[PDB]
Amino acid sequence: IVDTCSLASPASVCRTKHLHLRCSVDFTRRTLTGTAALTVQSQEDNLRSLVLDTKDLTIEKVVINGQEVKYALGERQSYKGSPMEISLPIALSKNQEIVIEISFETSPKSSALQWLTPEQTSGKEHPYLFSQCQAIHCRAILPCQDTPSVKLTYTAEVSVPKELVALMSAIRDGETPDPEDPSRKIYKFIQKVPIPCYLIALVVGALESRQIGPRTLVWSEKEQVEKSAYEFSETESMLKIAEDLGGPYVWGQYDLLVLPPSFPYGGMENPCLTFVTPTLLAGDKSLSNVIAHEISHSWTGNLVTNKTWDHFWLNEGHTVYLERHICGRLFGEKFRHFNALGGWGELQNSVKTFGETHPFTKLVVDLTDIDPDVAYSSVPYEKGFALLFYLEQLLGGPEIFLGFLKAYVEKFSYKSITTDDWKDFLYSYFKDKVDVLNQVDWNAWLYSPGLPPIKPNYDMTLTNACIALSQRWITAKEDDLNSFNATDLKDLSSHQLNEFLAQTLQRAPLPLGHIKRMQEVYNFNAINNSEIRFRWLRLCIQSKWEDAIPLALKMATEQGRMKFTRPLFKDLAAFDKSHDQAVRTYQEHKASMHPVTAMLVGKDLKV
Ligand SMILES: O=C(CCCCCCC(=O)Nc1ccccc1)NO
Ligand SMILES: [Yb+3]
Ligand SMILES: [Zn+2]
Repeated sequence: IVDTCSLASPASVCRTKHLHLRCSVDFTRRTLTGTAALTVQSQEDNLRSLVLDTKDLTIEKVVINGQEVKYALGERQSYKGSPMEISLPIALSKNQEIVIEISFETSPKSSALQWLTPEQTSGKEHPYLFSQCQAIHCRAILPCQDTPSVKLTYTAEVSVPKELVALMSAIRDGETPDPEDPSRKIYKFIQKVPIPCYLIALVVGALESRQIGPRTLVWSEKEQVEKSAYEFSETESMLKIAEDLGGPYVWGQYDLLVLPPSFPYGGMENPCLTFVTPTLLAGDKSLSNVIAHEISHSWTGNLVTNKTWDHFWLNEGHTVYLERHICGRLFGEKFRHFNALGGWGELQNSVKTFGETHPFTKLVVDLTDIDPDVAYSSVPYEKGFALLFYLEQLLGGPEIFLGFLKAYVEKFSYKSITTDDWKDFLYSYFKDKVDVLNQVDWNAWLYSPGLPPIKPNYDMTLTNACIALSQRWITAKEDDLNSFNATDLKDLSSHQLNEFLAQTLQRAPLPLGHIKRMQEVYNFNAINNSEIRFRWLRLCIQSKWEDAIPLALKMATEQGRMKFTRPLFKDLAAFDKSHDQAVRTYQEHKASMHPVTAMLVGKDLKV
């Protein structure tokens, strides 16, 4: 097994056991500067050198046993960064540990980091910094074996301007004034559970907290605290359900941090401190499945981890499966099936977008010479989910398959694993149903592009109204438009309204007159729920409604969740009326965008 996204020595040569990070966040220079002390364990006899990943890091020196040592940085390999070879001063025997202290500074263009000016924040007085290391951005913060095949504990001391707060994916372990600079405070952290380095995270800004459960604080700027506390109030109930499904929660606290709007993902499962988009702040808790997802990664991802990124689906697909059980326990089995079926629709979309023979539609993907951020899609989520839901149905239902899931989490806790590890364990657990498992077309599900070979069975109860209303609109002629009215929506939940629009969007464009009628009778322009507004605006732009141009440009730029920003820019570029403005808008905003989002939007727009 080779990690084709990492240039570091593999785990078979040496393993990092601990990181102690001492750093200072310099907002004037947009640099993090300090020392990364790696405790490294040789796995070989006579070990005399090793290699770490880095990306846009300036290295000042490397210290082992109190003396500077030789090191060299290799040529940059695009998104992978530059390998750093370190010459050890004394050859190591197998299992010997040493500490390697590297003094480094980050680049302002670090792909792991977004540096925000005061104007870019809610409070407008103070700047803000946040990280996003998954998949392979930790190397752009500090030198490391930047591979999920290696798990380490960490401690950290972070010096920041004294008016600001630092938080990490770790337990808070104190704060004191910085003795080197009384304008600063050092915040300390400890992560005692071994983690892959993609789970290292840092935020610095003017943060406040509010308790919302026995093991949960919400953190955000002051302006968002009250709304966030309400929106995420189900979090303890979800954690309790998740513990029933997965076993004990091992991480101590489960805090939430609500980022500024350019955070690129819905959420990120950083241990102890899940990061979430403010786009979840719908006002009615309706987008709480994202919280259930991130919670679920406390087991599937954070405890049992993909050994390399080719096996991402292990992390995401199992998380989606647990996510959907939490939501089904809370809101009912009919809702689990509704969400499940919605997920298949998203998979349909992704397969159509890439093409049915595209490599990135395989469940296990080969990332040789592929930047994960470019290949990122709904495929691992939803083809993964569909496999597990198909297995659930084959093997005797949800209670049975949940016994497997708990057993799997137990078996592989604290480890990093491959698809074949998972498959082997599935066969071991279900050894009395091997004949059933042998009906599965493993090669097609795991290794073939396109839609899966079999579609699961779904309860249609909550979906039927959505499909019926979509079909009414699609089949309407001009003389049927008058028949639509606001009462059509009266028995539909926000989730159903979303699914009505996703179903309709799958047949877009519709006639411009239909779309104008839809606004006249349903007033979708008034809905601030981000998922609904996203699909509505896509529907309007694809249907060539010029009045939607400013609305779509506004949503694309006022937040930066890539789920929303990328397809809105792409749709606006594809509409001749908005094309030039879309490209100008991107060009104007690009320097102030998150670095990954900026990259991908530029690729999408061919800029
Ligand atoms: O699932 C999420 C949202 C995505 C968070 C970022 C994932 C980045 C990543 O690991 N990308 C990737 C990995 C493998 C293959 C392709 C992309 N939160 O839990
Ligand atoms: Yb030896
Ligand atoms: Zn996830």
